[PDB]
Amino acid sequence: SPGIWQLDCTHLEGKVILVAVHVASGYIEAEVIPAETGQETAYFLLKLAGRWPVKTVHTDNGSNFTSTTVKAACWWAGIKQEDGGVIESMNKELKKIIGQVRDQAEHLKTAVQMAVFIHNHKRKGYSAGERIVDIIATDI
Amino acid sequence: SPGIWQLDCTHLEGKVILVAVHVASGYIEAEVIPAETGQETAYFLLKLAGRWPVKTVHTDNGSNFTSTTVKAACWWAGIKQEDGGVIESMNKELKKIIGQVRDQAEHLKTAVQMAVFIHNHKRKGYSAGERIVDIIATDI
Ligand SMILES: Cc1cccc(Cl)c1CN1CCc2cc(-c3cnc(C)c([C@H](OC(C)(C)C)C(=O)O)c3N3CCC(C)(C)CC3)ccc2C1
Ligand SMILES: Cc1cccc(Cl)c1CN1CCc2cc(-c3cnc(C)c([C@H](OC(C)(C)C)C(=O)O)c3N3CCC(C)(C)CC3)ccc2C1
Repeated sequence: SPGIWQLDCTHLEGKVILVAVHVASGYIEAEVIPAETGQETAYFLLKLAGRWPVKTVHTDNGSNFTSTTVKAACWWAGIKQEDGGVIESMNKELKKIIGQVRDQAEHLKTAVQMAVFIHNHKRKGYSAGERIVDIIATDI
Repeated sequence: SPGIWQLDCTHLEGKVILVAVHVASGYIEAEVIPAETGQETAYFLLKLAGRWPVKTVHTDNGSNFTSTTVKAACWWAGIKQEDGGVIESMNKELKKIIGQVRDQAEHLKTAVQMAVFIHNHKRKGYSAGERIVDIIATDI
């Protein structure tokens, strides 16, 4: 459980928001990209795996599953690539927060990182950031 | 100790590598940018604070300390901004790893994220990624 992540892709303002969700905690990382490609997904995953112990990634669709560039990044980073309700509720919630901060941010990416911050800090009493750290520390 | 980070800036291939070091563990996050500006530093810090519990940032120079954009990001993210050997050895080590992977990466940013990964996973027996998680979990 501690090493399992789910990728998730959603659209906003003509751009794409790529999200990784740590399944057991609900903790997220996200980035704005112009469109989802294999190279963007591969790079996102390389970043994620250098920061957290990513063992398994449930890819968000069959194109990223099939992408040899994504496969190369999973190979490089030691990630097991696998296939994929709660995430749909996650996308609506992320878009909700983005709308609440949109007035504070000129750039979409700034608003998206504000929403990542608010999501990971929200208490509902532990936060997702506390849960992911607690879950991984007990694995150690 | 668990919430203290040090910013660090170094040059390579005509670009800038901006590094945040979790002081107590040696864990790092890094990004390639064209040049260090207040807006790039502010954005980097917003990202960092949504992912880890950043309480205090020792800024890397007086321009980022003074930057009202950096101050605004620290205010937004609840970071105490403060002022600033080991980091110089960190920069040399990061450049060392980047050179070892440079042949595997077309883009500098890819090589930089490979070096972030290798740095955080290296055992020297715990890794920096294990230490930062252990340090923060005990604070909880
Ligand atoms: C709030 C504060 C605290 C302490 C001192 C001072 Cl004196 C201030 C007032 N500041 C004085 C500079 C300043 C710059 C900004 C600012 C300017 N341009 C842009 C592009 C952004 C931002 O993109 C970035 C993230 C910089 C790429 C965006 O996408 O909107 C900015 N940030 C808004 C979001 C933020 C995370 C809060 C950081 C600041 C906003 C507000 C303020 C107001
Ligand atoms: C290694 C492997 C495992 C499983 C299946 C397959 Cl069949 C393969 C072979 N792959 C078959 C596709 C492919 C694409 C690449 C690839 C292509 N273009 C670029 C720009 C990059 C990379 O930028 C990115 C990170 C994609 C923006 C860069 O900066 O160099 C690439 N990555 C090199 C680094 C990586 C983290 C390893 C991920 C792949 C490299 C190697 C391979 C070799």
